[PDB]
Amino acid sequence: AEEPTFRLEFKDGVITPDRLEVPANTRFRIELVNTGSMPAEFESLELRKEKVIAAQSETVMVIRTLDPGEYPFFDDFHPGGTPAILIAK
Ligand SMILES: [Mn+2]
Ligand SMILES: [Mn+2]
Repeated sequence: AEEPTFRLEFKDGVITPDRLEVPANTRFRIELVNTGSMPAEFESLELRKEKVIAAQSETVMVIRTLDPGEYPFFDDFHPGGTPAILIAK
C-alpha cells in the first residue's frame, strides 16, 4: 500500500474520530465503517463530496486531493450528529 489510508466509524450519527488530520495535495483513502443500525452518508459541503454507507457495512472513499485547509463533514442522514472535520496540511 503506497497510498495513505485512514478510518472513520459512523454509528447512528456519531463519527469517531471527529477530527482527522490528512496530507494536503495527496491522493488518499478513508475506510468508512458504518457500525450503526441506519445507513449513513458522509457529506462535506465544501468538498462537494457525498458517499453513502449502508448500516453494518464498509466502503472506501478516495480523496483525489485536498488543498491545505479544514473541511467540516457530517452524516447527512442523521442531522444533529457529530460535526466532524478533515484537517489537510
Ligand atoms: Mn446528502
Ligand atoms: Mn443535509
